[PDB]
Amino acid sequence: NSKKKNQPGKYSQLVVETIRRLGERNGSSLAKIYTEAKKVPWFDQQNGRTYLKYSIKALVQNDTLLQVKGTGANGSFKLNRKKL
DNA sequence: TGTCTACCGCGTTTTAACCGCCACTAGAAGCGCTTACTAGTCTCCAGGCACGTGTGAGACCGGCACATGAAAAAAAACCGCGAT
Ligand SMILES: [Ca+2]
Ligand SMILES: [Ca+2]
Ligand SMILES: [Ca+2]
Ligand SMILES: [Ca+2]
Ligand SMILES: [Ca+2]
Ligand SMILES: [Ca+2]
Ligand SMILES: [K+]
Repeated sequence: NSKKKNQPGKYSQLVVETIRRLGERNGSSLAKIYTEAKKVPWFDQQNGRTYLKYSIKALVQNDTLLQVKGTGANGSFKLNRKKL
């Protein structure tokens, strides 16, 4: 209601598309998504880890994605919503 | 066997090692003189040794308490096997 949806960025979409792709039973990690997200040809190496860090911070706040536990450094996130 | 990236090789730009020199002087090192300190010698005697003896520390053993590994079995969870 009164909302006009965003269009999440090219890195913010990778978080969703990699977390759905190799969807762990519990908590897909920033380091794992980083490990294989960087095989993508358009990914820029020096900074892209920072962009997946920016993405998940917002993506968790959006009720788009949800994180289960801490582990190493609050680094385990599952895609919250599958619609009813 | 498979995946990821830390290492290697290389060309380019930067840095400071190197060399040869000169100027300055701290301090290494030699030398003569003097005495404090050590070796050496003698005499003496007590510290530390070989020897002997006892008794309590420790080794040994049996009985028990207790820690913990491994099995069997009960409870979670997870890893697929193939469906609209
Ligand atoms: Ca001197
Ligand atoms: Ca004595
Ligand atoms: Ca003795
Ligand atoms: Ca006695
Ligand atoms: Ca005694
Ligand atoms: Ca006694
Ligand atoms: K002297």
